[PDB]
Amino acid sequence: GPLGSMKDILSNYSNLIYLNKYVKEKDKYINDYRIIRTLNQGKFNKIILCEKDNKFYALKKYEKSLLEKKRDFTKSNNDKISIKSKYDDFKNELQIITDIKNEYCLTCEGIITNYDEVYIIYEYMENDSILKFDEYFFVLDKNYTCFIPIQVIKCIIKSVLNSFSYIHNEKNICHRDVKPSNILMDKNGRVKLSDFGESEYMVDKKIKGSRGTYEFMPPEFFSNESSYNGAKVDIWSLGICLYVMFYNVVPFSLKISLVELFNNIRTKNIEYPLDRNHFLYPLTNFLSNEDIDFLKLFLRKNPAERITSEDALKHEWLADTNIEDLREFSKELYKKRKKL
Ligand SMILES: NC1=NC(=O)C([C@@H]2CCNC(=O)C3=NC(Br)=CC32)=N1
Repeated sequence: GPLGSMKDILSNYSNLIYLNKYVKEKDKYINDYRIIRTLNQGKFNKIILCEKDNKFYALKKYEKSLLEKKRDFTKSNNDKISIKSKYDDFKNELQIITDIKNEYCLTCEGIITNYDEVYIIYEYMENDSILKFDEYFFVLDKNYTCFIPIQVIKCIIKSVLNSFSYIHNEKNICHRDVKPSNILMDKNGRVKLSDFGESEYMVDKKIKGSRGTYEFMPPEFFSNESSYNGAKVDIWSLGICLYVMFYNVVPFSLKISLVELFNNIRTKNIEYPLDRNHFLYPLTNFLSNEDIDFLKLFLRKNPAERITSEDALKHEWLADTNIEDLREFSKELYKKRKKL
């Protein structure tokens, strides 16, 4: 149960670098990585775009002294209350990051620390996330409202599935937070699963839940079960990601107030119209039977009836996948970002 000190966790890491910040002229460095701008601030960590050798990198900053103060209740097994700081959570996130090595997952290239401040060195995925959220999901702009073409979606889904194969099957890790935010894309254009901050190791293929992002949580979480199968949880979440990719919106879980949310998921049936339906009125093409055939296999309420990562991978939908679809999109999308 109890993980040790950070030192004990990183005691087996082979590329642990000693923290050295410094300032040369108007520029701020972290071990030769020049600080450009912060790409995204998640208020448990920030992600920093950096430069070293005419190459771009992305360095996830964590801070022990800031994280150990944030302390929520968890309630133990034994009546007597237990407390867990968000730093405890990071201890587990480290261990995980420390052993992800995969071409479909975001793998770190080295960890920089002084045992308080941590910087995790990742490759820079020039196209940020799969989609960006602001009152709704969009590709590039709020004024330009484009839908990711289906021929390209396939790749994205195929690519993440492969990630799933590695974390579930090779590593025995459940992601527990599959989200457009965490599905990252470069210019070339590969797609890699990232962010392991809710991830944990499975026990006989299962997890102990009520943790992640509410609209991406499976119906199981709303039964009297305590152990849910980890793989299928990730799969459901990918289903939501697909739904989001389809109609650029969250399913029945349309935010506003969240009792409506938690009371719907477990029993309410998902409506499957044609792309712009949900998105028409905050502005004032579409899809086929086969498209929904695949998404429904993902979003089945009973998880045992829900499609495996195995069956999904070898399905008729992804049979006609072409990486040239993802390549052109990613290369063109990158062209539009450069000066935006
Ligand atoms: N949730 C996230 N965990 C992460 O490690 C990231 C990264 C770091 C990987 N590389 C990049 O280039 C990124 N661009 C953007 Br936006 C975010 C990220 N996000």
